[PDB]
Amino acid sequence: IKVSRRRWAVVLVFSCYSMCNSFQWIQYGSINNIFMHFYGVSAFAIDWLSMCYMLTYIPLLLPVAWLLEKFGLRTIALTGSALNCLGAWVKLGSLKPHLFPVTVVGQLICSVAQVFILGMPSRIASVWFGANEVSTACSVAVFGNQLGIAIGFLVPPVLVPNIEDRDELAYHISIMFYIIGGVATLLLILVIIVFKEKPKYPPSRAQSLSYALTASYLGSIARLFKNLNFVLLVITYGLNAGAFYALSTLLNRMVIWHYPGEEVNAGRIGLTIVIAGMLGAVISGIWLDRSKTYKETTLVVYIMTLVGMVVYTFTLNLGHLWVVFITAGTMGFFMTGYLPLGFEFAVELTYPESEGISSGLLNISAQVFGIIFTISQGQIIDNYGTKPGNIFLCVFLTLGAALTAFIKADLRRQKANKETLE
Ligand SMILES: C[N+](C)(C)CCO
Repeated sequence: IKVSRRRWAVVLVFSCYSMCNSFQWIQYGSINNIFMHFYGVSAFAIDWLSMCYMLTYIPLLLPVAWLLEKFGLRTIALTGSALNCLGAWVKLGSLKPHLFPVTVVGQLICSVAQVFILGMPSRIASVWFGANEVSTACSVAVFGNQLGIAIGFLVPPVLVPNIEDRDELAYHISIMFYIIGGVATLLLILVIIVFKEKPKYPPSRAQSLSYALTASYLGSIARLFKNLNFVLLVITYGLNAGAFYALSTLLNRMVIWHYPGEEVNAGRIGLTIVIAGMLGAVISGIWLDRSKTYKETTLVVYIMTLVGMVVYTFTLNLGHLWVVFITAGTMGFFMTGYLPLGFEFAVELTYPESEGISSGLLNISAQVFGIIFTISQGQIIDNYGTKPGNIFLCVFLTLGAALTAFIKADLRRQKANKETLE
């Protein structure tokens, strides 16, 4: 058993094109106010580009899990990157006001690329890393996806100003499409040369035993719903992660609703939410490494998310840009930091079930509730304004906060750990 230098190269290249793919998810959402003008469509149409990532994940996750089990790690890496690259190049042919379905086709291809991407941050961690480095590698791969949202918020409004000239607008969006298409192609070329089917030597004793050994997905998902505590977590995780998806997808229509212009700052706020959550996730992760208070920390963070969501809901109105930056970062510290926290707490209640099944069902719950939230809050924003849409998120987070309080600390991994110790 030996570890290899290439393990980091695989992580960064995956994290780079996972960042690239998550760039394309919010690519339209981060500059939603302008893509409305370019294609001449209503708001609900553009969020579907971010929502088609969410709608496609639900039915195709199980077939993609089947593909990974047969064709291995590398083919999913190539297929995810190639579809991300192909979807990026397709968007070049959509640079006209009358070619909106073309970018939908391209975004669907990128959305079909996501199921090959979000499923294997933890999968790469087990294949390439030793036991102590799995949690470090898994975080970096996941934070790469989050960094894509942050970079996908900051960059697109810098490249594309708000201009009503259709032809100059087509010119700037082309540059973003060219860079993202160029970056995806470069990453695809990198994926071809650095990704390998298997390491040279097994990286850990756990991985070596897996290779030496070598239940089903249908059986695992069936037994998981027996655990009431896990069922409660899935509903609450979807209530929180789905709220973040709706908040980030609709962030343009609310920040620019009260602040005309300020597309570049609205991207920074989106970056601030994601970046603060990245800092908040690390703090919570290290805190759990010493305290192991998985239930108490999760409930406090969920409550702090509710207070963070409530405070941002009522501070968005006064019109002070800096206070919106502070509370969005304060909310993101807990709301975005909960996203990796929920996966860690899910393994607590589901050990020894594999992380893939637990993360996948939480991912489905995030997609399902995100779509419900995005559609509903989108209709609430149009019909009743931005604050009721945010309060609508607060109500479900209040329900999520109350529901998490009834979750019992059935930390079966902790029981298993102390059983091995004694
Ligand atoms: C998971 N993302 C936020 C990257 C897209 C929605 O599924």
